[PDB]
Amino acid sequence: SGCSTVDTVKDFNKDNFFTGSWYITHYKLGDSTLEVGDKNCTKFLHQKTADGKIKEVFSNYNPNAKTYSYDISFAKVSDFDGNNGKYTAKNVIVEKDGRKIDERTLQVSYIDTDYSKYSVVHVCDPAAPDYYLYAVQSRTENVKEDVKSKVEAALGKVGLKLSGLFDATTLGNKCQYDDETLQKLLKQSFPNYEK
Ligand SMILES: NCCc1c[nH]c2ccccc12
Repeated sequence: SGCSTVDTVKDFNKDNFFTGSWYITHYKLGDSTLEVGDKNCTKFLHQKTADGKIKEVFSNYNPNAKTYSYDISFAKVSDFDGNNGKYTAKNVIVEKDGRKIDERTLQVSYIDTDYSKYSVVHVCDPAAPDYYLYAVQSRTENVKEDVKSKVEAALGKVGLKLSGLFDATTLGNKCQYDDETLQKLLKQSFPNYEK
């Protein structure tokens, strides 16, 4: 039952983490074998402002269907678990123009990160525990060769191996990212969630 609890990064430096963008390079979604509809290229853009708001905008592109989906996580600094890389966010699935399609609560747990290259995350919805995500994330489109070992270890903690995830860098050539929508939605106002 429920979302798994996983150990997370101690002394999480929010300032150094929530800036710039991330590419999702590898991931396991749920228990069943992955269908092509859930094989995507995801890039996200995020920020922490002085008011203490954290905002994270995702572009998810499915090469098989050649379609995009977008979602946004909203959180506040006081939603974090002390000094650890663990927090709850309201995540809103939205149209390109920001119109709300659906919303959910996501418990986020950062297993590890070096801030400037890679992070390893577990994301889960308490209302839909069957939807859980283990993700490898990079500051570049591919994982830097010199941190592969660090990523492998992090996945070790949670009973996983890289070759055990879907490698999104296999989509590779067909991958694309809606950078302009990312930038636009990040700056756009959402008074219903930014409160
Ligand atoms: N965009 C919804 C799932 C997701 C992927 N990576 C994340 C990092 C933090 C929060 C959610 C996520």
